[PDB]
Amino acid sequence: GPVPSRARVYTDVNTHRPSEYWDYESHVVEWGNQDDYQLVRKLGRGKYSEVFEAINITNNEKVVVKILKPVKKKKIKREIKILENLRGGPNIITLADIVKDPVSRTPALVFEHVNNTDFKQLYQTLTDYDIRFYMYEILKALDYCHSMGIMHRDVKPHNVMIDHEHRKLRLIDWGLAEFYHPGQEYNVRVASRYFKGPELLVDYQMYDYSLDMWSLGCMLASMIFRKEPFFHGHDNYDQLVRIAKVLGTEDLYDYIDKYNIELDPRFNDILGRHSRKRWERFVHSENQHLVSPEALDFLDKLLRYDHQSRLTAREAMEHPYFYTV
Repeated sequence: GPVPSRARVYTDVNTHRPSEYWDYESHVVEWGNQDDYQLVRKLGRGKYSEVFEAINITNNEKVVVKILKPVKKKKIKREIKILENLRGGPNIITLADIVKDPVSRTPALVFEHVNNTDFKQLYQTLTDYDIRFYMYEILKALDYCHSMGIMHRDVKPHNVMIDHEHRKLRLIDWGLAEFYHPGQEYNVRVASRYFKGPELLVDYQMYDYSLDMWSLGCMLASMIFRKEPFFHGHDNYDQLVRIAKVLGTEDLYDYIDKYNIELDPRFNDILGRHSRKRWERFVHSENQHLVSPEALDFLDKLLRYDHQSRLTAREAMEHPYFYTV
């Protein structure tokens, strides 16, 4: 069978905590009354959620309300517990209340207000310093949630709210997040296609916090190179091919041999043979003001097939790329 793996950092943080911390199924949710809130406008729509801007009528404060389509109770309980545990953490969205509609009884999570500058409008005005600053802000959130024994598992631009005017970053949508247990096999059907780490695409279940570091590297590559998404797969199998076209097929075979991963037969005719590309190739006139030797060295240390070889969030925070922040 496949070779077992464990996180290089915060490996046993959950093992040493009481069951109440990670045992979300046994968590007692106290569902409040939705009447304290009035819906104002739609902010976004997810697979099983709808997000609204709302007003708390008891204090005239704007809030964000996430209305959940209750397809699985275990998933709702998991998200709430994680949110509760992370509550107050740096750059983590803040759970304010848990409410249900007195009539439809549809579950809803109430968050402290979060503003978001449009990504296209931000993309054009971003400087090398802004990328470093915001990347450091996301690392604070990731090092914290990893230190709290949690993996986000859905790191992507749409889950990173940035209010550029106030220089505020919030990591949102903890609905796919999970508690890390050393040696636990996880479902690989997580994260958005473009941000899926090689471990998910090769069906290697014993992954850890390093999955979030791959996702972060994808966002950084798209930001510094002005190429959204950086790895543009058309399906989950093609996603691995788009990674292989940049990282090469040699290091992919070394990764699958190291962990004794059995590659699905669907890869045989599509992988091909690809050389490892130099990061400098993606540099052009339109993106050179965001690229530097430090940025490329940092990216090279995040975007590695081997999840064990990737920088941890704490190691990433000590990289020369962040000396100016």
